Amino acid sequence: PLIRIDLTSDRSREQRRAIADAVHDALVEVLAIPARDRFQILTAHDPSDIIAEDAGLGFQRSPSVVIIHVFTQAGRTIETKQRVFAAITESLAPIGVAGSDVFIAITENAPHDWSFGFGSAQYVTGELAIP
Amino acid sequence: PLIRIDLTSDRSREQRRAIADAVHDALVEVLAIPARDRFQILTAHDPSDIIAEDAGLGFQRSPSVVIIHVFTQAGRTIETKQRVFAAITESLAPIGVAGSDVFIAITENAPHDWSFGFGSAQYVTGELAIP
Amino acid sequence: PLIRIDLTSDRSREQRRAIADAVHDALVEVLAIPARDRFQILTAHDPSDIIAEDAGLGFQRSPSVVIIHVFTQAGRTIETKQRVFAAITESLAPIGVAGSDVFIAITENAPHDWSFGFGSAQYVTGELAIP
Repeated sequence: PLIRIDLTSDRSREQRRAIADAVHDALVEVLAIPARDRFQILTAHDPSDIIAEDAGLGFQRSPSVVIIHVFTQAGRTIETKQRVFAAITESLAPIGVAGSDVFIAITENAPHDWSFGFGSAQYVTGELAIP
Repeated sequence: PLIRIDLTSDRSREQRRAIADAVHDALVEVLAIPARDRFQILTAHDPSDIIAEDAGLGFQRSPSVVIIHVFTQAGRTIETKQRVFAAITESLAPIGVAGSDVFIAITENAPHDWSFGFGSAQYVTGELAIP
Repeated sequence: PLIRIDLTSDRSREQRRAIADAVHDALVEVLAIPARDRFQILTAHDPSDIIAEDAGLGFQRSPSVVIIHVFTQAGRTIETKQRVFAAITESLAPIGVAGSDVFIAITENAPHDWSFGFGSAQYVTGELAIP
């Protein structure tokens, strides 16, 4: 999967990386993707750049919001996606990301939509097994 | 929805925030999403980092391009999306964004692809009503 | 299509633009999109904020990795996609981007999910021909 993590620049580089490590660990755990199937872009913004409210649920966030956008191939069940959300959020609690400050979106594609390098589509050639 | 607003560094931080306000207000008017259903990421670039032409339409854009990428649930009609493009673009005119300088893309997902916080999928559980 | 290119800050201004040119020429050559159907967002990161391993394929990348995320309407075949992955990489090679350092993902939507400007949906209105 390709994960876009848009967060706040007031978090240290170390915590920033720990967020990335904790997002990956959870995906490996739930999805059971290869350990090295790690593809992440970290973008740190002034808190003014991330506007994230509640959808009228009834809670407020701190300025240190973490948006995690998960780009992954189709096929995962509703319940597996529920486990993703829950596992990401719990991994991020000890590292200083509150449950209220987490927002996750999934966008799907197919296996033939990926090139890991060398101008090759590895799932299509079967060099890389499809999950 | 989650909105990635990619704009340019010459635009005042004040104007950017107003751009982001107009887009949200446009979405709430047309899509009738909850008023606090606000999830935006602003990325200001050196204008040379954004390259947007006309697809051979026959018009020129200023360097100050504003690309809005809307990530929303499937199910909005063709006609509603047109209404969304139009309303976003009229909102931006009085703020300082010319009609030529707006570009909008929609990418679709499902209600089970969202988490608003706390490790929960709110459209799935019933915490939040599906719009 | 809208392209998001995420690369590292140590690449010069000229190389970023040449990376952006090489990617576009690739899509024109293979997809036969209009020459001016060019919509690219470049974001530069500290090599630390881009994490791209190998998925267990068995290779190493340099810190100077380039992630190209293609947003294009559905309809292109698997083979044309394979051919795009190939084209992009072969074009980036003389520009100083190695095969090992290129990662590509495609995400699709529909013709009616695009506004190229003026609050208008050009594929819908017949103004721009469906490729």
